[PDB]
Amino acid sequence: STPQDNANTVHRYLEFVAKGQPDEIAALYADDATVENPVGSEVHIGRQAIRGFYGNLENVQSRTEVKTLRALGHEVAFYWTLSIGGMTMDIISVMTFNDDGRIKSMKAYWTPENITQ
Amino acid sequence: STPQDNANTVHRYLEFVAKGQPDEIAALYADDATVENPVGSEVHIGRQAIRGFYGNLENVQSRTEVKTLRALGHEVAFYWTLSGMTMDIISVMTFNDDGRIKSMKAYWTPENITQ
Ligand SMILES: O=[N+]([O-])c1ccc(O)cc1[N+](=O)[O-]
Ligand SMILES: O=[N+]([O-])c1ccc(O)cc1[N+](=O)[O-]
Repeated sequence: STPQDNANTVHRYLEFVAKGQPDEIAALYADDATVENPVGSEVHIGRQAIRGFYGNLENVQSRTEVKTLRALGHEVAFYWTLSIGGMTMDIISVMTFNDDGRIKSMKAYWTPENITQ
Repeated sequence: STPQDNANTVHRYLEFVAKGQPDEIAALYADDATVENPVGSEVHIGRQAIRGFYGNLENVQSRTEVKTLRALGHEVAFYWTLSGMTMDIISVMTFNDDGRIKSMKAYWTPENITQ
């Protein structure tokens, strides 16, 4: 996939997050993808584990905003906000992508000190 | 190493960059570290190659400023500016058990350069 494709995929990830659609999120990930959210916690491996992880977003209506996004090589680094309610999280994320454009890995860098309001 | 010590290493690195100290930069990296700057370009592998990469900073004076830094596990993600021009960069470093930098990746393009 191209960097443009991967940027597009990030935008659809953020769409499905904002809509509370874990099935649509999980479908963006590769069968053997990894999710580390937050970085430092035990990695979730494979689509089944990833779908379970995202299950709590079911039927949650949130908003997202991309502050900056850099799609380079097979990777996308993006700095973005997630607003639920409420509370606004300030997140640095990195995703990497397989040859078929599905997400191979995601890492999210934030703590409660990046949550406001 | 602890996240607090890795955060410290990032601060040391950014000052060695600001001051133009490539040998001191190289010393912060592990002997088999990797540098990918920018992401998408050929990786620089091993401290000797990394020292050569940074060689253009020798005695070059710049300014660096951290916007936000998150030290988590054995990683640090940081959003920062390098300054004429100013570059806003997203960087990720990972660290070995002994606190040396195992890997660095820098995410920026000329679109992130403003007057
Ligand atoms: O912690 N979080 O809420 C979070 C952080 C980064 C993400 O890519 C997604 C989520 N989420 O599950 O909504
Ligand atoms: O733009 N650059 O060359 C750059 C980007 C990220 C860095 O951590 C350091 C440098 N530098 O040594 O100047």
